[PDB]
Amino acid sequence: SMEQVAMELRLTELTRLLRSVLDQLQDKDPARIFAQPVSLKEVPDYLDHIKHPMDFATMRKRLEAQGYKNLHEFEEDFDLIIDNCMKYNARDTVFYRAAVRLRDQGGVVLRQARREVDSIG
Repeated sequence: SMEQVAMELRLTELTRLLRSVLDQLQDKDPARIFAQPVSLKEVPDYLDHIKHPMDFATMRKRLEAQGYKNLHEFEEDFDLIIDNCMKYNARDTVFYRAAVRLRDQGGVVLRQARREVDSIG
């Protein structure tokens, strides 16, 4: 049906925008602390602490399968990355401090993207 095609065109456009948003967000992580999942090999207890791990590559996998239906969903995953890090790691660490900076820098990008998604539909 043509209604379905048009829904699909709207999903695809959302995806193109969310990719741009992701690249922007990832540029606020020049160190690549958040680029890949935490290794269970190198932090074996991680899943006793963090119930829903998240990272940029995993977000990128989901994105290219158009698995984000809206910006809320993508914002949830982004917030997991930050929030997982600020729980697992202590306040005086390079990891925690990179989360804070990503949150603050990310908040700007996400402030405008919320307008571009409303405004463009």
